Amino acid sequence: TLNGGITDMLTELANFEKNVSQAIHKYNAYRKAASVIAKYPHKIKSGAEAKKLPGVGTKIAEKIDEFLATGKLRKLEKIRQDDTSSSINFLTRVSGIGPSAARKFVDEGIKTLEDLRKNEDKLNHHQRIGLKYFGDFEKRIPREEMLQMQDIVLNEVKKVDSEYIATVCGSFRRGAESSGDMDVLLTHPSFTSPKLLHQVVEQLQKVHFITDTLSKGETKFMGVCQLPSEYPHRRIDIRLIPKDQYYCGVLYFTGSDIFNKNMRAHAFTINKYTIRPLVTGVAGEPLPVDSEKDIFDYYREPKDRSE
DNA sequence: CCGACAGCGCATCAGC
DNA sequence: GCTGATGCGC
DNA sequence: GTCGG
Ligand SMILES: O=c1ccn([C@H]2C[C@H](O)[C@@H](COP(=O)(O)NP(=O)(O)OP(=O)(O)O)O2)c(=O)[nH]1
Ligand SMILES: [Cl-]
Ligand SMILES: [Cl-]
Ligand SMILES: [Mg+2]
Ligand code: NA
Ligand code: NA
Repeated sequence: TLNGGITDMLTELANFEKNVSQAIHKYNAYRKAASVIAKYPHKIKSGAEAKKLPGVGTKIAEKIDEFLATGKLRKLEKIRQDDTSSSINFLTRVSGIGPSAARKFVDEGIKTLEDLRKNEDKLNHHQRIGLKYFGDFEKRIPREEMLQMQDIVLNEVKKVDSEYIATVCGSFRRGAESSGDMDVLLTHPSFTSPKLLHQVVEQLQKVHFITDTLSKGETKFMGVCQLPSEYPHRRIDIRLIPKDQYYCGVLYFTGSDIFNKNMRAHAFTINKYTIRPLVTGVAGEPLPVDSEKDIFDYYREPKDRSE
């Protein structure tokens, strides 16, 4: 909020690079710069000042100078009024429509949500669902609803087989007051490093909790769910992970992104699967893990895992 | 100067 | 029909 | 776009 003008500018630049220019690394550069500035506890008076922050270089410092002196960015104002670029950028807000699809659509005169509605045959299954729940997917989920959603998931999972273990991770596990989606990690003692995932998904569809499917395989389900009453439709992912790699998965999918990076950087090598020792760099076999604390013993409650 | 910049499952396409 | 590449979300 | 070897 203290430098919201600058961070919004950088975020807008970020999106354009990712969505229109298809330059993912420049997207991430702008985001990294936006993040380090948003955490900066002073009102920025110059680009030179911001330049001192890691992730802010010459080009962004120059842009900040323009923004501070004029209250805007010339090229950013031009991009906003550009029909092609703004349409491409907007279409990517539809889940399933990335930079490639967005560009192709705009190339053939398809630029709006209404245009998408008139051209259903040109959309794949995922994109049709993204279109259908466009507004709902951009809503956040209050913790109270997440709790009700957790109630349903844990209940139905245990009814299928009481030996399943299910954990809602992500921001919810970190105790966030709101969440963007629901991330569920699933395991079963019969699965280590059968159709375990299918049976869970089917039961959730049976009680009319899961309403649509974006993608589904033996280890990962991505779909849509809805609380009964009208509640917005929500995004839910369910991952089946081997029992012996469960808690590494729980750690990884709990977050936050900043905490995860800082944890393995201050670590051994830690990925989503295992933790293995490193010698000349030759990684050994995975270490035995039966809890989150074991990783730390090689502690931070989820409540404080922002960094 | 110049390469890194995370890594994975699934859906779908390109090539054969 | 197949294998591998690409797009996509996250 | 920025960083760092
Ligand atoms: O690009 C990504 C994003 C997330 N992840 C993992 C790490 C993260 O902790 C986990 C949860 O992703 P969310 O984007 O769902 N993080 P959070 O769930 O904590 O934010 P929200 O409440 O917005 O989902 O998925 C990746 O591996 N790659
Ligand atoms: Cl790039
Ligand atoms: Cl591994
Ligand atoms: Mg989440
Ligand atoms: Na800097
Ligand atoms: Na999209």
